[PDB]
Amino acid sequence: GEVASVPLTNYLDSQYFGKIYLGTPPQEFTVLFDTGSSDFWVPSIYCKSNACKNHQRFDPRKSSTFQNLGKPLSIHYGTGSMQGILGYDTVTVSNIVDIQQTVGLSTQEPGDFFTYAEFDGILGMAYPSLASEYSIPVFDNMMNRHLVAQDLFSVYMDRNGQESMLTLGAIDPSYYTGSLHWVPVTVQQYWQFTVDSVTISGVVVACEGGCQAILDTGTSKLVGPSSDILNIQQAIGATQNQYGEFDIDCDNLSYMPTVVFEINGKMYPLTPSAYTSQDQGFCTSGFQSEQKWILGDVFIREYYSVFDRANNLVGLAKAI
Repeated sequence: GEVASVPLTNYLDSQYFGKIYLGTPPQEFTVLFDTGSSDFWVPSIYCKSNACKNHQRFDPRKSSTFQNLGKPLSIHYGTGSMQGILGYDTVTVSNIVDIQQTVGLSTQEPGDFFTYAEFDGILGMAYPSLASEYSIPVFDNMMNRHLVAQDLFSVYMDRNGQESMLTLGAIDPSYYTGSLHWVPVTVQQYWQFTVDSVTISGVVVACEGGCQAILDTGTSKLVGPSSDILNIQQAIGATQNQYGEFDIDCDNLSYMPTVVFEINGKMYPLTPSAYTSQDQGFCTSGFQSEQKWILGDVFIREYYSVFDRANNLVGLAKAI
């Protein structure tokens, strides 16, 4: 039935958020479209935490379609925790109108994590297997009612960081170059699949063997097992800064190795410019350490990603 495009705005390569409207008449929120979770929630008026006061809060009093459902919601994103209550209301994402969509309305958001974040809420795009009890992921409702023309969505993130796009129910050949390589999903919870090897110059330095990796648009870095990451941090030239981090000499870029992920028989290199992030006069390393690899924005900025729920496939194509 439909195709929606949502322009994303980026809080400096760390979050990839967009506008959604909730309630009748609609109230506006900015949300993080999150392929590593499946729950949808926005702050409410019942939330008194400072983070809530520094953001948009849903006022059910002004919505003619709201309906409390009462069921609790606790989501523990390491970073910060969020407590709320489930309810129902209409959501609008571009032109696609998603009626009686369950949505979490925070009640407590303690801590600084959420205060300083640029989004108001999180909209979960992983499998229903991940979603909290009584919560129905937004794409699943869209799908279930033939609201999208195809049961796929597509992520374009711009490295030049200004025309980032989420496309619902469509693939756009103009944001990629070459062909799409379809990779099957091994475990349907996150968007998970099998990487064959991580090599530097024909030498395998991580994931010796095969390893599982998830495609998470809600993680900024490339995250891996710390043994494998440490070796990658030596290999590229990365040192630990006093702050507990890994820095790279910004003027050393030209000589640093390219890192290659071999996914289902194709190679997806990561150039130095691609895994090297520079803010102000200092440069930091893209790779971070936690068994499962998390291919964050570092990889998705380079590879236009299609998430296909009809077929349970990930499709990768080099980003433009």
